[PDB]
Amino acid sequence: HHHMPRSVTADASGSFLTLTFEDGSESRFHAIWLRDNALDPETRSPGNGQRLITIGDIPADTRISTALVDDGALTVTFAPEGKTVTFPGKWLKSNAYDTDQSSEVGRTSPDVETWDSSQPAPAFDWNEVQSDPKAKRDWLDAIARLGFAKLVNGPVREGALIECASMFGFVRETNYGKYFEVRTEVNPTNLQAHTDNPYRDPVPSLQILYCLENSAEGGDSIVVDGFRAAERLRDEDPEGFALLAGNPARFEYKGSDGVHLRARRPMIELSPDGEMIAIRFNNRSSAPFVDIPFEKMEAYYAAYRRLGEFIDDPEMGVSFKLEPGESFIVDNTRVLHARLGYSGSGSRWLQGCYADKDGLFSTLNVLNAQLG
Amino acid sequence: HHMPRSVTADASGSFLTLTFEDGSESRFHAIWLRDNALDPETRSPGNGQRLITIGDIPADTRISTALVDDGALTVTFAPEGKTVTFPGKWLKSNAYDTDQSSEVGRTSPDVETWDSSQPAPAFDWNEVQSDPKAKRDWLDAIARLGFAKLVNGPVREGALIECASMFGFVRETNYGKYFEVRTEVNPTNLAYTGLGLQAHTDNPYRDPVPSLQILYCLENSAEGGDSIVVDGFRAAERLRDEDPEGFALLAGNPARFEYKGSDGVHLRARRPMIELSPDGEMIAIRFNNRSSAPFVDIPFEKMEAYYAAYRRLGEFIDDPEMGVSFKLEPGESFIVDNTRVLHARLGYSGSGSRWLQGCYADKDGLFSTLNVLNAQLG
Ligand SMILES: C[N+](C)(C)CCP(=O)(O)O
Ligand SMILES: O=C(O)CCC(=O)C(=O)O
Ligand SMILES: [Fe+2]
Ligand SMILES: [Fe+2]
Repeated sequence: HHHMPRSVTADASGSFLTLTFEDGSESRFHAIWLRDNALDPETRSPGNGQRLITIGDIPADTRISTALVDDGALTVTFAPEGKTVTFPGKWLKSNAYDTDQSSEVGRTSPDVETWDSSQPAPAFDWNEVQSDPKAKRDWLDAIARLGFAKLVNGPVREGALIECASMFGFVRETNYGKYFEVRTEVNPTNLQAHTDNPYRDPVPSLQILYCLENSAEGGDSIVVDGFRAAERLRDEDPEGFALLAGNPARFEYKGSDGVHLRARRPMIELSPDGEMIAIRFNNRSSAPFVDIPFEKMEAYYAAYRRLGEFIDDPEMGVSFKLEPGESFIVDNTRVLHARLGYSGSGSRWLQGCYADKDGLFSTLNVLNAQLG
Repeated sequence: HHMPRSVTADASGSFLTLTFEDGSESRFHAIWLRDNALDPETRSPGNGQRLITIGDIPADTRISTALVDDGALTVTFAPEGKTVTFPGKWLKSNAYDTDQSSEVGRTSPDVETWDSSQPAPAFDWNEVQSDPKAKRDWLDAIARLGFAKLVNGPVREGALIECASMFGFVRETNYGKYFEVRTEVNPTNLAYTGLGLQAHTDNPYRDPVPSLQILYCLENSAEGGDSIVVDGFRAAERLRDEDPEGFALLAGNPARFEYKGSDGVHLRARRPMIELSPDGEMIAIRFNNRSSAPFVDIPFEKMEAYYAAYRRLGEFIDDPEMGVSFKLEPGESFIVDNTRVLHARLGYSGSGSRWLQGCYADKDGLFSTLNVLNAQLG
């Protein structure tokens, strides 16, 4: 009834129509938008959903000739083509644009929930996510909503992290390989939270860390929600937030290992309509900020410092241990990671790799369709 | 020019003003200079990585003294009592008090736009893999121009992967490590048909978008099947200059993209057709008629004007004077910066067969390979 069309009027111009639903709500649709979004077999390929026409193919003077609501659907005929198409009621309501578009600068998407140290680490079973699609769905949904999740009871096997990535997507291969070794000896001698690779564009969007061996005390993994840090800055200091979102920083890795990577991106990235979409924060690979005008540099640095203070706040960190066979994924466009200090001697062997979020969301979409 | 003549410090100690030998002035803040110190306690000698956090620098950091000497600036910071030296060349190269352009929709200084008046740049398969100069020049052409042909290559399946391996790494996707561009029954995508394709960037429904694409010819014996490339930055520039409001609509509102071409895949993205940096520099173009999804993020009162701007951009992209056209022969390929340069093909039919192979790679690898080659060759 929210989605059941009742009636329609076409404007005298034919430039738009106004659809009334059974609950009394109205939604206006332009002729050009309706024509471009026609769902019939000659606009959208039945076999693959690809649109068969370009914007150039649609006559510039396209108008609604006539329209009618009947049996839960809208019939519309366009001029000058003479093309008649029908739209289900549910589709029109779901794809409506005649609505109040939220414009709040720095807002998070409704699909994510921000967190601090009160958030327990989401934890899922390695075997369950492979054999139970509901478990797999919930695992990937946790990564989508919260930006991280643990996988426990996995195999103590080299390269197992690559198998984890392959459950939903594909590894971003780099000059270090499809995965890399993180070996640590801790002894008396003795042998900040960040996002990885802000000097890569596009940034690798997921990171996996997988434990094979751990005999050292302490050194718990920590995750910090970049969106929560940014939210706190926005609420306290909107001008400071605007500075970090409104000017690009520079990142560079120029090692002796034959990799020289640079990127020009802001530390807080917004969509053009103000939604917070990414965080880049890494002290080790920050490079000279050449793009910020002189008049803003002092205040930019003050805001940068303040963001760092929120990131350094121990009340923001979620900490956990990785036993052999355990791993975690972070959304590397949002959630920062680090570890706590070691409190005892021993050895550690982790493996690390990157994967991409587009594959994760596709797999999640496919699972939601299969389960719903 | 990069030789410092003299320096003054502000009363607060918050910045200094450096005057060079050509009369030019550049101001540098105390905090920015301290944060960019090049000494072994701020930057690693081994890899150049920064050894401090922003929190480690005292909040009241200020210039206690500054002097010019031997073509360099020596500065002491309070309260650390830390003295560092910056070469004049470094200060000039990394200056931010430069009156940076705020022209909305300007391109990066490192790119050069083009239309049909420039013939396609071409490089040789054997030369780029055997001569480091040729490799550098090839990769640098892709970096600057967003497009290059690689000719005289082998007529061998999977040769495009060897091409990718010359500079970087394959972005493997749902479509495969590489994909077969040929007519398929029950096609999952109109790329796999005999139909002509409007100029487009691949996978605007994928976030992150693949940043490079390789297209490699094995057979092209049918009538038609010509390749065309269009510089999306040139198209965007033309819209910017002709119609500022239209340009602003396409840069300032997200579009939607969606691919659901078979069971087992559902890719969606929410990104503008013209992506700008927050300071107005052009970053990326996303344009693909086949996978543009319903635009739900544009206010009702702006939708008609948005569509008019979209139409106009399409007219620039379809303009034959913007397209660089060629027909690939067996063993020839090209690479596009898939964030910038659009590609197209004319439909094909009749006697003959067409078989291209395609894959994605990433620019970060290309830039690293190029950067390393530039260090080694000069
Ligand atoms: C891999 N592919 C079928 C060539 C993609 C074409 P797009 O859907 O990106 O236009
Ligand atoms: O067939 C061609 O020349 C190009 C097809 C294409 O656009 C693609 O494979 O992405
Ligand atoms: Fe890391
Ligand atoms: Fe394509």
